[PDB]
Amino acid sequence: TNIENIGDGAEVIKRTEDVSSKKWGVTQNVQFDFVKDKKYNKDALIVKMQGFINSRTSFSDVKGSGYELTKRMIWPFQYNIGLTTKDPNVSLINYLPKNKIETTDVGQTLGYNIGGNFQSAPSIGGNGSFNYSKTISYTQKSYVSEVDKQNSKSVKWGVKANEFVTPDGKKSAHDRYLFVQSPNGPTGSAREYFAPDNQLPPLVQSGFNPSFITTLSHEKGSSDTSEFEISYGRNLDITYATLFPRTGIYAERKHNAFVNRNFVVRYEVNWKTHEIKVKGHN
Ligand SMILES: [Cl-]
Ligand SMILES: [Cl-]
Repeated sequence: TNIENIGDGAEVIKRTEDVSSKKWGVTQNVQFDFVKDKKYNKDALIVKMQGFINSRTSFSDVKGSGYELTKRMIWPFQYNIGLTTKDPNVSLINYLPKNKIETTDVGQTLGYNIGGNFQSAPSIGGNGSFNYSKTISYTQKSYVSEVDKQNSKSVKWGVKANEFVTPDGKKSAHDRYLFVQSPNGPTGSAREYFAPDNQLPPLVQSGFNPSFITTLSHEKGSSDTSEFEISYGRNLDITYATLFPRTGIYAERKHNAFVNRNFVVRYEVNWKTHEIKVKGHN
């Protein structure tokens, strides 16, 4: 189940890697599909990036005197998915999502026909008019997807915090009092200073399950192997909630406190032997 006939003297060699990190709280479940097609004089690798990026959300006390009633909530303001390469021989010919998509569910399809013909569709609908297709699918309740950077050598997506449903209407990702609440007593736990799990969406509470694609073209001839990095990470904001007994709760946001905390894995493609292997990581 690692080689598939897609029509003609054309087939797809399916390879997959699974690299994880407890430090970064990330898991890369990538699928590297090589496109073998005599009628298309260029190597092509369809990389489908999946896995899990831990929200890394944490509620805790704040050490130091004068802060006994100041609690801290750390959460992911944005998830980061990206793939960059340096080898001159390689170029990114396509990527999904191609444009900014802000619906709760993201479902797109990358199609391929013999003769090097790729086309994308922002829907997982019909209708098998491709020799081979790969699809992305992920939910982002309260978040928005956008292509931060892109060129022939790299692509980088960002799943940003956008708007959240609250007991009292909507609230933006920049609202300083987002997720804060009085804990019903000064003896209340750190967690009680913030919104309960039922009001927190998956991307905040649990984490994010990425699902992205990007095809790489390669010039046949003394360009035997290429390397590229894949980043899965997040940008974290801090939300401090201080209880003034008998008064109320004072909150303050520290936006972009921990940016670019990413887990970068370096891979190598052996175009000739149609094979993949991990060179290293952080
Ligand atoms: Cl698929
Ligand atoms: Cl209050």
